[PDB]
Amino acid sequence: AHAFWSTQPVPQTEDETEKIVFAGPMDEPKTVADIPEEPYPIASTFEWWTPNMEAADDIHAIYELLRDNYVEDDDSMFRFNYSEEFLQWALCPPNYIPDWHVAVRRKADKKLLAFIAGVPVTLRMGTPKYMKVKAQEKGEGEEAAKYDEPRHICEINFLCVHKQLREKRLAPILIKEATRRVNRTNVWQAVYTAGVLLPTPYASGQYFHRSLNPEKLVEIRFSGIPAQYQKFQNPMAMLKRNYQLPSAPKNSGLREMKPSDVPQVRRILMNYLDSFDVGPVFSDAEISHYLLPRDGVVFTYVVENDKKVTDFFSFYRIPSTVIGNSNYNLLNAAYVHYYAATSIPLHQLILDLLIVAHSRGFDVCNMVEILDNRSFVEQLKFGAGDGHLRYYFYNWAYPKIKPSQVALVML
Ligand SMILES: CCCCCCCCCCCCCC(=O)SCCNC(=O)CCNC(=O)[C@H](O)C(C)(C)COP(=O)(O)OP(=O)(O)OC[C@H]1O[C@@H](n2cnc3c(N)ncnc32)[C@H](O)[C@@H]1OP(=O)(O)O
Ligand SMILES: CN1CCC(CCCCc2ccc(S(=O)(=O)Nc3c(N4CCCC4)ccc4ncccc34)cc2)CC1
Repeated sequence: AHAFWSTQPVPQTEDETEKIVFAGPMDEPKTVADIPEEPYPIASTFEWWTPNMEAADDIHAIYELLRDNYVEDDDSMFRFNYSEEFLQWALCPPNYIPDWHVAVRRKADKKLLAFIAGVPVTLRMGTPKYMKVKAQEKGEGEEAAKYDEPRHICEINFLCVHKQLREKRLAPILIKEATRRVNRTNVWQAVYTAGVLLPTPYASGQYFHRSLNPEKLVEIRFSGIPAQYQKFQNPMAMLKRNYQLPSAPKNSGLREMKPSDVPQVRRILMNYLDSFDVGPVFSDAEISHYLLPRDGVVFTYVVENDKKVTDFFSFYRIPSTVIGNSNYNLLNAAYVHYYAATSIPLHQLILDLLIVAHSRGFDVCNMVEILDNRSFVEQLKFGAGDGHLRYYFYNWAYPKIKPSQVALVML
């Protein structure tokens, strides 16, 4: 039983999803005027709050809530510690809607107790290529293609209820109130990811990580150990030797991205992302926002040959609190973001990402097996983690697809 999810416009079982052939809406069509004007009722001790993401103190409140109460892994070894600067970046992209950031505070003392964030995204989410094929053989092309145009929808992230308030059914109210504010803007679909299984993903992929600072990494789980390394003499030396990387990028032509690279980066990224079934469409302002280097937050490099950008990669920083281990309390992780390769194999481009991250002091590089991320796992010594990222739509029927048909990176 899902007392909440059974009431929502999502496919209810894997079986139902396995039946889906064309992209399209689940719900009755509705209009903005059908949607309540007033926020969803909540207990009189609580209030709704729309944080001002331009206010340092509002970003700090969100930061603290997530630092202490956001996502942990299954064994509670790590909890994400998104930084304030990271939050301001992720929550405030071009044309963001301040009303879509939704918080619940205790009225008496203004303690933040819960948060959910929506940002706008323009997403391709029409019927996948493999079904557009079944549709032709069968004579139904126009129907299969009806929703091919990129849609301006909502991307949901940072859902978080304070640990003191867990299992009190607060998450459904947050989700209902966000849905109301997005629908009041004449938006009827959302996309979201989670590490938990809910009804019902259209895709799921494993996490993969690449050790950059193995001495620290093995210590968090906790020398001896790894099992396979004990079996010889200088095991720490063998671990360091296995994961060592060059001090400097190998690709001549590599350099940090600059504002004048925006058009070229936009073009080579959009030609690449277009090949996938689900993927975002970015304007120049969105490329500038999500890809231009920002200290501590997002790191982007291009390969430039004869003043032409031919390849690029990006990664962003999310440190995690290390939970029990006393010595090291933060793990500095670099996450593979968007990239495009036209002049060199993908593994050669991403080796430079690992070199740069390592040189900048990151301990590990992490990613999900979306995009073409599988194509460099073995050669660059990534290993599968224990997590799986599931992709979801709200109010959108969508066939099941492989994660290598997904091009949307969620922060
Ligand atoms: C058109 C616009 C639409 C916009 C909205 C689109 C939908 C957006 C949907 C949100 C996408 C978020 C994307 C991310 O940010 S995924 C990251 C989510 N955050 C965390 O994991 C942080 C740590 N955990 C918590 O803060 C809480 O445990 C949360 C908040 C997750 C649950 O709070 P709590 O543990 O106190 O439980 P409750 O008693 O209040 O509520 C229980 C109900 O909640 C359902 N539940 C549990 N986990 C999730 C989850 N990750 N997504 C959606 N639903 C979830 C659960 O199945 C149950 O429903 P049902 O089984 O009874 O039916
Ligand atoms: C948009 N948005 C929504 C929330 C979604 C939930 C997170 C998915 C769960 C989820 C994410 C990732 C993993 S993991 O297998 O990579 N383990 C973790 C690692 N590594 C493990 C060993 C090397 C470093 C390092 C740091 C971590 N920090 C926190 C949690 C796990 C972490 C395991 C589980 C993530 C993305």
